[PDB]
Amino acid sequence: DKKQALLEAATQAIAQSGIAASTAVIARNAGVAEGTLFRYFATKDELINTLYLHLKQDLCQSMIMELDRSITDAKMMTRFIWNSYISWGLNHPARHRAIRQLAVSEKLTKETEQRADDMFPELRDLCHRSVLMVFMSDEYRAFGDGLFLALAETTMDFAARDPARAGEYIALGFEAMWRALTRE
Amino acid sequence: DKKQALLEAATQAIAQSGIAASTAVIARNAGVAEGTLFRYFATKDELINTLYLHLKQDLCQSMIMELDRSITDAKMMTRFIWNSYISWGLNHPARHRAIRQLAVSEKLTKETEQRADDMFPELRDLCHRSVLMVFMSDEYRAFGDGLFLALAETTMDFAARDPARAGEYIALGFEAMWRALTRE
Ligand SMILES: COc1ccc2cc3[n+](cc2c1OC)CCc1cc2c(cc1-3)OCO2
Ligand SMILES: COc1ccc2cc3[n+](cc2c1OC)CCc1cc2c(cc1-3)OCO2
Repeated sequence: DKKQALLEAATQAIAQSGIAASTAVIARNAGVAEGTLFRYFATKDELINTLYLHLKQDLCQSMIMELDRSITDAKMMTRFIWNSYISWGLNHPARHRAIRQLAVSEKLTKETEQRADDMFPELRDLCHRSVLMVFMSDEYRAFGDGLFLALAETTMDFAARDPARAGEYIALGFEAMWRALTRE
Repeated sequence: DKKQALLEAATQAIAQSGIAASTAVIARNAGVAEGTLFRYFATKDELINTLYLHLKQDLCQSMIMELDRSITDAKMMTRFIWNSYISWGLNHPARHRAIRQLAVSEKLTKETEQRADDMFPELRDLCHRSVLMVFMSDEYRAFGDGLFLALAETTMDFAARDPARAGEYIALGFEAMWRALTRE
């Protein structure tokens, strides 16, 4: 049961300090010895990769469970998914900060990236139809993700601070993201 | 001197933490007692607002010296301002970090903001022409700044980590920002 405590602790630490977060802090907060952290995860980077797959799985599971097959318009379907990402981040502030920091950390392996894209094949294919070509490229994909996550985190933040207008920020946010990242 | 020094530390501290940077840590990092801090600054708040004009000055002062003055195309001029914001951010990481948190802090007085519109009358009139009218409203102005900043900061992160492509990043950042916030 310690693995899960380590994951949850590293989720909290990274959400607060990014990938600079200390393994000693993560281990202690999970109620285990740093030496024990390292027996579950031979390297810090190994912890980073597993954590990312774990969080990505969670987020994906949540978007799949809200996915309405009746929606048939492509942009409308992209909006309902943005909404899900957003309410997911609203329900789990730490998980989203962590995921945002992990996703753009350059410490994710090729196989990790692959194994993550192949979790929700149809959601992956959807996004990829609308996304600007350069944001699909091996050189700039990582940056397109970065742009998407900065936009969703700001939307999350404004929604959380002033909930009376949450749905307005989420909607304005989606419309900003859609013009920024998608093709004509 | 301890007045400016109490602003250096302030910048660092807010760069590390956030608007909640301990007014107590800011003190020793000036070589003074905490009560000395509150002597220069009525409250924590006034310190926030005062530092914000301070960092805004330095940013805008860097941003004014690069102004060509004779450019017509609104997008083109925005592009130089954006280019300037990023350089200043890459050159002064701590400062950008503090200005960034203060801008969305919600603690800046309206008076403080009107002081900012008075520092760079070339941007206020520029936004008054290109920016979606929703993001100029009073309810959504701060959101629209929050989205510009997130997008600028992401472009900066990627530019700093990958200098070989800093120019592509900056260029992709500006165009995503411009589609997100401006008229069609
Ligand atoms: C959790 O990480 C995520 C999660 C969600 C993501 C969703 C998107 N991107 C990265 C992902 C990001 O990458 C890390 C990149 C570009 C993009 C364009 C889009 C879109 C969604 C996305 O909808 C319409 O156009
Ligand atoms: C803090 O200082 C800065 C730095 C520069 C800024 C430039 C802009 N904004 C905030 C400022 C930010 O603070 C809000 C907000 C919105 C905006 C829309 C735009 C734009 C520029 C800006 O060009 C086209 O559409």
